[PDB]
Amino acid sequence: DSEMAVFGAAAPYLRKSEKERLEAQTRPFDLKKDVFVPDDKQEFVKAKIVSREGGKVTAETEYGKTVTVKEDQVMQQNPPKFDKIEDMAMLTFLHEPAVLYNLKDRYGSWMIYTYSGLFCVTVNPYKWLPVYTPEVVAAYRGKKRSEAPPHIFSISDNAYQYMLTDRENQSILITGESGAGKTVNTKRVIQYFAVIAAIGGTLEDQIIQANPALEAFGNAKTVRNDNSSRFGKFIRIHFGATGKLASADIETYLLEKSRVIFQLKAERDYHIFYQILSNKKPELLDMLLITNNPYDYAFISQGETTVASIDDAEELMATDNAFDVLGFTSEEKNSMYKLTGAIMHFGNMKFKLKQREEQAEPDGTEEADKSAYLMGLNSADLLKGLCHPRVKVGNEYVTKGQNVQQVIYATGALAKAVYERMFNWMVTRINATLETKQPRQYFIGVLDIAGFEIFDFNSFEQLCINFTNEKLQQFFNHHMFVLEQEEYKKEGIEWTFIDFGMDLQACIDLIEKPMGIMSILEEECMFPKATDMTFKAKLFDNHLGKSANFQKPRNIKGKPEAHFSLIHYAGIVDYNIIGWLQKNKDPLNETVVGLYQKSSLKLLSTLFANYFQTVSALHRENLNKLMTNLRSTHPHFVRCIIPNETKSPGVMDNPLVMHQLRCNGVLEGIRICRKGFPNRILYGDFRQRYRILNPAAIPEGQFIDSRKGAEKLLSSLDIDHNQYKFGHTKVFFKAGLLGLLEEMRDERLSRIITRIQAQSRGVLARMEYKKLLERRDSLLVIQWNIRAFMGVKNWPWMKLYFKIKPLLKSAEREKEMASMKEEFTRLKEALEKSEARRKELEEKMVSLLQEKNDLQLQVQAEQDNLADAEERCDQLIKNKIQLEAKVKEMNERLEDEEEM
Amino acid sequence: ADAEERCDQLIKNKIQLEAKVKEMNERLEDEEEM
Ligand SMILES: Nc1ncnc2c1ncn2[C@@H]1O[C@H](COP(=O)(O)OP(=O)(O)O)[C@@H](O)[C@H]1O
Ligand SMILES: CC(C)n1c(=O)cc(N[C@@H](C)c2ccccc2)[nH]c1=O
Ligand SMILES: [Mg+2]
Repeated sequence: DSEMAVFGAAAPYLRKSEKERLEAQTRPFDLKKDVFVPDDKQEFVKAKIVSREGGKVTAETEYGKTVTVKEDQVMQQNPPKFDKIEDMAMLTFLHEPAVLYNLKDRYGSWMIYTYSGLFCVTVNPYKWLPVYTPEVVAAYRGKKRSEAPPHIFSISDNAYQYMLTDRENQSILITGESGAGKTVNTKRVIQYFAVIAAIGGTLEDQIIQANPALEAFGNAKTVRNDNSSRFGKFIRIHFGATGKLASADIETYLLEKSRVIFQLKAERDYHIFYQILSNKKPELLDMLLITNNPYDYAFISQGETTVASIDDAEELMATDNAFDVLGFTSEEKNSMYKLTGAIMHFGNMKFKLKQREEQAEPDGTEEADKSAYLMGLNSADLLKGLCHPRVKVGNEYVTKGQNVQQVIYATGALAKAVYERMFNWMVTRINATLETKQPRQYFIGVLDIAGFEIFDFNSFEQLCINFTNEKLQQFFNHHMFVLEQEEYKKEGIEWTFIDFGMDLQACIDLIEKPMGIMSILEEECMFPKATDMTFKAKLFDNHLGKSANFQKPRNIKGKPEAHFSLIHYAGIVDYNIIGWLQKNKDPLNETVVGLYQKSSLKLLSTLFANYFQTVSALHRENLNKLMTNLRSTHPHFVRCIIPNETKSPGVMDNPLVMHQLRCNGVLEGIRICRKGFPNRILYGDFRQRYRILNPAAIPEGQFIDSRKGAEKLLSSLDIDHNQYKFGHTKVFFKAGLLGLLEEMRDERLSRIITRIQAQSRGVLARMEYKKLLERRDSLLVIQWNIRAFMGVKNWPWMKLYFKIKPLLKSAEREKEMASMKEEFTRLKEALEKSEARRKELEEKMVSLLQEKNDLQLQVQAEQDNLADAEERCDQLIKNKIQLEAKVKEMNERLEDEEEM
Repeated sequence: ADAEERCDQLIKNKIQLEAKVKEMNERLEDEEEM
C-alpha cells in the first residue's frame, strides 16, 4: 500500500505485497485438496491429495514424490489469504508445518520475523538484512502488534506501551540456541530504546557499546559460532515518569574464565588476545612486548587462531572505541591490556625440577621478569612466591615447595583469576558510568543469558551457560503457561486449565537444588583431599536413576575417561569432568595474590583488594537474584532460531528450525494465545479509559459501579458476547474482542481527540510562531542597535557618550534597583523551594532508613542461620569423610581376616 | 531454604551412614569372635 513506503527498502523483507496477496489468490488452491505431508530431509513439504483410502491418505508432493500418509500426519494448508501471515495466531488450521512454511516462505523472502501469538519467533539470516535500519525503528513507534508487521521492534514498542499504561516494570527475554542472534537482537532492542530517546545521547550510546566492549573480552569464535559470547548478561533499562530513557544496569553472571588458558582445535581464545596480537597499532604490540605471531604463546595459541570472517584489526579498533565511549580511562584500558598480555606471558615461564629436592626453579627467567614487569611485581619475589608459596600455620607462615606441574597449574589459576576479576571490574565500571543520575520509576529488563551449545568438548562454563539459559526457558514455561493460566482461575472465569506439558523444572532442580550438580561441585571443592575421579563417582551416584534428565553417556566417539551428558532444553550436551574442582574453588597462591595486592599497578591492587562462596555458588545466587528481579516485571519473550549449521545465509534447514520451535514451545504459545485471553485491564482503569465508547452508558457526575457499568457498556457494544468474560477486578477479552475494543477506542478517541489535537496544534503553532515573532522583534532591535552602535562610534561625539553615562546617576540607581529586585525575587523562590524539598525529603529519608534497618536486622537473622548451617554441614561432611575412610579400612580388614 | 535442606539431607545421609557403620562394626566384632 501507500503506507508501507515508510518501511523503505526493507518493505519487501517485512510484508508480503498486496500484489503478492492477489497473486496468491490467483494460485490454484483448494482447502479440500491442499495439505502438508512429512518427510525426512525436509520436516514437512507441500502436497496435494490424490485419493482418500478410508483411514489412509495418498498425496503427491511439489517435488513429485508420492507417499501414503495417515490423517494425524496430514493437516490442512491454510488458504492463500492466510499463507505467510504476519501473526501465526491468525492461522485457520493450527499445526507445526503451518508454522514451518509461514517461516520458510517469509525467510525464503528474507522476512525473518513472525509472531506466535503474543510474542516473536526469529529464524536467523546470516545475511545482514535491512530489517534493522534505524529508520525502520521509527516505523514501529506506537505501531501496535495488530497493525505492525512482525519484528523485534514491535516487542520493544509493546514493552514501552505496557510500561506507560500499567505503570509496572517490563522485560524482553531474548532466547534461543547459540548463533541465532541473541546478542545482535539485544543490540537491536537497545538500539530501539536508544534511537527512540534519540529523537526525543550519553546513556543512549553507552548502552549500545556496553555490548561489544564486554563481547571482545567475553566472546570467542567457537565451532558453533564465530562470535559466541561466553558470559550471561542481564540488563535493566530504566525509564523516568515522562517515558524518556533514564538509566541502565548491567549484571553479568559468569565469565568462561577457563578459556583464557585453553582452547580446543577449531576455537580461539578470547578475541581480545588475537586482536591485540594481530595489530595495526605496534605500540600495543610492544608495550606488552609480545610477538606479533600468535603461535609462540602456548596458552592462547593452541586450538585455532585465524578465522574466516573477522577483521581482528577492526575488532581491536571496535573494542578500543567501545572503551572510549564507555569512558574507561587510558590508564585503565592499558592496564587491562597489560593484564591480558601478562596472562599470555605467564604460560611462557619455564620451570625445572631440582636434581634432588623436587622443587621448581626458573630456567626461563626472561619470561618471568617479562610477566612481573607487566603485573608490577618483582621477578625474584614472584618466582619465590610461585615456587615457594606461603601458607599460615598458627600465627607464623610456613613455606612449601611446589612441583613443576603444580606451579604450572598455579600459574594457570593466577591467569584465570586475574582475567575473570578484570572482567567483573570492567562490568562494575560500566555500571559506574551508564548513570545520568535521574529519578527512576520503571525499567525494562532485556536478557541474553546464553546460547545453548554443543561442542565436541564441553567444560565447567559449558555447564554454566547451558544451565543459565535453561532457567530462562523454564521462565518462559512458567510465565506463559502457569502465571497466565492461574490468573484466569483466580479471577473466577469459566475457563478450563489445559496442561501443555512443557516443564523442565526437574532439570533446573537437577542443577540448582542442594543435591544438584553445581551443589555437588561446591560441597566437594572445600575438601583439600577431593579429586575429580571421586567427584565423578559421587556425581554419578546422586543423579543416575534419580533424575529424568540425567543418563549414562554412550561415548560412541570414544573418549570414555571421565564423561557425563546432560540433556539441556535444546538437546544433548556432553561434558568432560577433568579439572572442574580446581576451576570451582579457584585457589590462588596467597603469597602471590598478597604480592598482587601489593602491586605498583593500581588496577591490580584494586582487583585484589579485599581478596562457602564458590564460583558455582556466586553464579547461582546471581541467577536466583535474576529470576526474583524478573518476576517483578511484565515479560515478552523472543525466540531466536538458528536455521542451519553451515552459516549458509538464506538457506533454511527444516529439521534444525522445527526442532528449535519444539524445544522453545512456541506452538504451545500460539495455542494459549488463541485459546486464552491475551489482555485484561483493571475495571477502574478501563472504565475511565474507554467509557468514551458510549458516554451515555457511563454518565459523569452520576454514580456508576465499575463492574456493573462495564457489564452495561460491553452489552451495549453488541459484540459477540462469548468474546468477553468478567473477573473480580479485571475484565477479560479474547484476542478478537481485545483487538476490536482497542480499534474502537482508537477510532472514538481519534474522532474526539483529533479535534482536540487540532486545537493543540493550533496553540502549539500559534505560540511557537509568536515566539518566532518575538525573536524576530529582538533580532530587529538588535540590528537597529548595531546600526546605532556603528553610527555612534563613527560619530566623533562618542567620547562624551560612552565614558560619561557609566559615571552618571542611571548606572548608580537603575542598576541598583535591578539588583534589588533580582535578589529579592531569587530570595523568595530559593527559600520556598529549599524549605519544601527539605521538609518532604527528610521525612522520606528517615522512613526509608528505618525500613533499611529493619531489613538489615532480617539480613542479620539470615547470616546467623547460614553460619549455623555452615558449621553444621562442615562438621557433618568432615566426619563423613573420616568415618567413610574408617569403614573402607574396616571392610578390607574383615575381607583379609575371612581370607585367612 | 538451601541451608536447611542441606543440613536435613546431611542428617538423613548420616542416619543411613550410621546404619552402615553399625552393621560393619558388628560384623568386624563377629569376625573377631570367630
Ligand atoms: N538477524 C540477523 N541478521 C544478521 N546477522 C545475524 C542475525 N542473526 C545472527 N546473525 C549472525 O550470526 C552470528 C551470531 O549472532 P549473535 O547475535 O552473536 O548470536 P549468538 O550470541 O547466539 O552467537 C553473528 O555473526 C551474526 O552476525
Ligand atoms: C496481565 C497482563 C497479561 N496484561 C494485560 O492483560 C493487559 C495489559 N495492559 C492493558 C491495560 C493495555 C492494553 C493496550 C495498551 C496498553 C495497555 N497489561 C498486562 O500486563
Ligand atoms: Mg551471544
